[PDB]
Amino acid sequence: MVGLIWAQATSGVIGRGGDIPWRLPEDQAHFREITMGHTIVMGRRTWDSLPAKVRPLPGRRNVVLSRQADFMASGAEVVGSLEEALTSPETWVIGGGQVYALALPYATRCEVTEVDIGLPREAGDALAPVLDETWRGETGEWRFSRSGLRYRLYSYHRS
Amino acid sequence: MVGLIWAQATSGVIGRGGDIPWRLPEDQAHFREITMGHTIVMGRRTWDSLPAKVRPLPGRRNVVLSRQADFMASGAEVVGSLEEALTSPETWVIGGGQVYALALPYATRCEVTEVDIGLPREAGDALAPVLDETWRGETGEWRFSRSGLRYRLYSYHRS
Amino acid sequence: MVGLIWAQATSGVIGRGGDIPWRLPEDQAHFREITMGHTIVMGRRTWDSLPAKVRPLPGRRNVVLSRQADFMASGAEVVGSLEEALTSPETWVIGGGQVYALALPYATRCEVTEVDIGLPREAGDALAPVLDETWRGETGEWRFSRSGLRYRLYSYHRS
Amino acid sequence: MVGLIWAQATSGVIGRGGDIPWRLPEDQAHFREITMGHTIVMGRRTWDSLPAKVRPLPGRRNVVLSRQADFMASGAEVVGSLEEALTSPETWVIGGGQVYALALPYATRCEVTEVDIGLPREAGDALAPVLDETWRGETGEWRFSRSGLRYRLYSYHRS
Ligand SMILES: NC(=O)C1=CN([C@@H]2O[C@H](COP(=O)(O)OP(=O)(O)OC[C@H]3O[C@@H](n4cnc5c(N)ncnc54)[C@H](OP(=O)(O)O)[C@@H]3O)[C@@H](O)[C@H]2O)C=CC1
Ligand SMILES: NC(=O)C1=CN([C@@H]2O[C@H](COP(=O)(O)OP(=O)(O)OC[C@H]3O[C@@H](n4cnc5c(N)ncnc54)[C@H](OP(=O)(O)O)[C@@H]3O)[C@@H](O)[C@H]2O)C=CC1
Ligand SMILES: NC(=O)C1=CN([C@@H]2O[C@H](COP(=O)(O)OP(=O)(O)OC[C@H]3O[C@@H](n4cnc5c(N)ncnc54)[C@H](OP(=O)(O)O)[C@@H]3O)[C@@H](O)[C@H]2O)C=CC1
Ligand SMILES: NC(=O)C1=CN([C@@H]2O[C@H](COP(=O)(O)OP(=O)(O)OC[C@H]3O[C@@H](n4cnc5c(N)ncnc54)[C@H](OP(=O)(O)O)[C@@H]3O)[C@@H](O)[C@H]2O)C=CC1
Ligand SMILES: CCc1nc(N)nc(N)c1C#CCc1cc(-c2ccc(C(=O)O)cc2)ccc1OC
Ligand SMILES: CCc1nc(N)nc(N)c1C#CCc1cc(-c2ccc(C(=O)O)cc2)ccc1OC
Ligand SMILES: CCc1nc(N)nc(N)c1C#CCc1cc(-c2ccc(C(=O)O)cc2)ccc1OC
Ligand SMILES: CCc1nc(N)nc(N)c1C#CCc1cc(-c2ccc(C(=O)O)cc2)ccc1OC
Repeated sequence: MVGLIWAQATSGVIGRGGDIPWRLPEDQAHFREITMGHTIVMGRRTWDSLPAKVRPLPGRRNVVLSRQADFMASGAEVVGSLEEALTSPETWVIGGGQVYALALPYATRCEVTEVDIGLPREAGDALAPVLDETWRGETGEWRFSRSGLRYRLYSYHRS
Repeated sequence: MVGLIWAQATSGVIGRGGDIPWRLPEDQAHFREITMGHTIVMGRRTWDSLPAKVRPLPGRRNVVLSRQADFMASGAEVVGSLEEALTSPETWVIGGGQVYALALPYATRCEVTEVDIGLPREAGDALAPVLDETWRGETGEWRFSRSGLRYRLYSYHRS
Repeated sequence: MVGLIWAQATSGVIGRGGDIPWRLPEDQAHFREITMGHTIVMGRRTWDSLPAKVRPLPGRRNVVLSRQADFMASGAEVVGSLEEALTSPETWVIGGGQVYALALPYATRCEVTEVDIGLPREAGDALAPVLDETWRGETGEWRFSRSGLRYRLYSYHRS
Repeated sequence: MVGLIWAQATSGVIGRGGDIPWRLPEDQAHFREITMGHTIVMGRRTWDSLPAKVRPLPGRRNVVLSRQADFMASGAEVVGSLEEALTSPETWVIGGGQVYALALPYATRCEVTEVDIGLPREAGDALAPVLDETWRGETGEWRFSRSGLRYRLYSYHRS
């Protein structure tokens, strides 16, 4: 099973200037609970954007995709291709517009957080993958972040 | 398949003052059995620690990590990076607190010997890596050494 | 008795870019009629959106909800929690999509103005709370303002 | 009208370790049909034990009892006393041994699901209230669950 997990603004924006352009502790919680105890796969830019304190992410097998000869990622496994990255029976892809796009054909689950903020796409943004009719989903109830953000969870699957 | 194999006191101590701080022939025999005929990888200080009589370890392809590029290890292969070292399909990492920690993300097997002795950690000790919940393990029965060391075997795996 | 009072487009939009996206003096008169001489509760953003001319709103006890421990609201009562805000026996919760959603469980009345204008929801809009079957309603007759927009009043109650 | 609704093993056990110690979808459907569109009242521990996706329970006015003035229950009404909680003309008390025991004197209906499983009481279990002879009752016919659980419904009343 390969799953994708991401958080997006309604626009589809997931990253900008090497960071996630909102703060949502509830989503961090959600992400940790899905991914804990499992192999996680991320592109190297996502690895760079991890806060130093949680790089590598604790309690997970961190796998970092890089097309660069000897990229160094202390505490993670660096691999050079998707075939090498996607071999664990429960794999969560967490990381990168580029790596979402490339790994999606291998995926049978998506766990999506939608954040209800106005955030129009800009050139160079990292974007969420667009899901087609092969997928079926369930939509969760809208909620308010205990800070103020409105957000909701989606769970998609295909067989 | 990259595997780790080590022997630790209950405390996690695997090395002190450049040597293993206990005597256990049965563990030596277990180590020999697992590693014979395979590629073994060790850090440079583990190489220095090998008794001269078995440096390099016979019947194994000895691979030594150093970032001293011109380092000389007669009878072994010296490499300067982890990716250079971990390319044999059955690889056993045998050697070093540091190299265990750095190689662990690449590993899907751990073969552990626990030695039931009181040996509290001291600053500068080499330590065994701590395994998180990505692993499943089987615990062997306690037994006594050729003399009276109580010891156990563990086998850990993840996929 | 806690009540909510709001005006929405048919779409459910009540605010955009910090302002109410329509002009309707008849609604303003309805609002003052209902709230005059009572305690009103609003979120900080709604307080900020009040025209300076009527901030605080005259003839009502203005209560403002803020998570900012030090927030200043001259002429209003700043409180840090919902419990502290909803203590008056007749309380009218006035704007704020956030504060509407959070106060709704405490409420037994809703006084709603619906504005018949095409105004599709956009990301980050403030939205009216959606009312479930715990509520009973009464619908008022459609009418035109001297403006040019159709509106009508709803009155909702539960015990 | 205050009613109690609960599901119990034959032994009286309704909760253990923060959860209901069985799965019975048919009971969930039964609970939903009785409580939908009404006020529901629950102790704080029952609130915590709700699956996050149905917290608060949809289509019902959720009321949570806590001896904490501070306590926060997003999407629910937190109250500090029984008198504050039981003021709706149709109230269903849904939760927890201690709120069952405390609210029972206010109640004139009980809707009970009995689950035919061997589940002896353990210290600290949450238990169903004991019904004395003030009540009259009707017993439903035994049914097998779609999973294979044997359960039946009881309806109790007093005036
Ligand atoms: N909101 C969310 O849920 C998340 C948001 N983000 C945001 O996403 C942004 C980063 O996404 P992005 O910029 O697209 O970069 P990625 O994080 O996707 O990593 C991209 C890099 O991974 C390497 N890579 C990708 N695919 C392969 C492959 N198939 N084989 C080998 N190497 C590969 C590439 O190397 P080369 O360039 O050599 O091809 C590329 O440089 C950041 O802003 C981050 O904060 C990150 C994670 C989740
Ligand atoms: N009980 C057991 O099962 C075992 C115990 N031991 C004990 O462990 C101790 C050795 O532990 P340690 O001191 O950690 O020995 P090491 O694993 O540290 O050998 C370390 C060497 O590997 C090279 N190296 C340094 N940084 C990196 C890097 N970032 N990536 C790759 N290679 C690198 C360097 O060689 P250079 O310095 O030349 O650059 C470094 O000094 C000894 O006391 C030994 O007896 C050893 C094996 C098993
Ligand atoms: N059409 C209508 O009927 C009305 C429409 N509106 C529109 O609504 C929009 C603003 O609504 P919205 O954006 O939802 O923000 P709100 O007006 O609901 O106020 C939100 C703020 O309330 C504060 N707060 C403190 N504690 C709490 C708490 N426990 N629960 C909730 N809020 C708390 C925070 O302020 P801090 O950040 O200081 O902590 C938070 O940012 C504006 O566009 C306004 O014009 C406004 C009024 C009526
Ligand atoms: N099988 C079934 O039908 C059901 C089973 N359950 C199970 O029941 C168990 C929980 O029941 P229980 O442990 O008895 O806890 P409760 O759910 O009864 O809630 C107890 C809490 O309610 C608050 N409370 C109780 N009495 C008062 C009062 N008089 N005034 C103010 N606050 C009050 C306190 O909250 P604070 O501590 O914040 O002061 C107290 O800790 C769980 O295992 C749950 O899964 C729950 C519902 C139905
Ligand atoms: C929490 C963000 C997130 N949400 C969802 N739904 N899917 C994702 N794939 C990511 C992601 C990511 C990368 C990332 C992780 C984290 C992070 C920090 C701590 C923990 C944890 O303690 O478990 C997890 C993720 C922080 C920042 C960050 O990018 C800047
Ligand atoms: C036997 C020690 C050991 N046990 C386990 N379970 N895992 C390990 N990785 C090592 C190790 C090591 C390094 C080392 C090997 C040996 C050794 C000696 C003989 C043989 C052999 O005959 O095969 C193998 C290793 C001796 C000393 C020594 O450190 C000082
Ligand atoms: C009159 C708008 C309104 N209608 C209903 N039915 N329910 C509400 N809760 C609000 C409201 C509100 C907050 C608010 C009041 C006003 C307002 C402004 C001016 C005057 C006045 O000058 O008379 C009165 C109210 C303006 C903006 C505004 O949010 C942006
Ligand atoms: C179905 C459980 C139940 N049965 C009966 N006969 N009486 C009760 N009071 C409760 C209860 C309760 C709390 C609770 C509700 C639910 C639940 C989930 C969904 C729905 C729904 O969709 O309506 C309702 C209750 C799930 C778990 C749970 O405790 C762990």
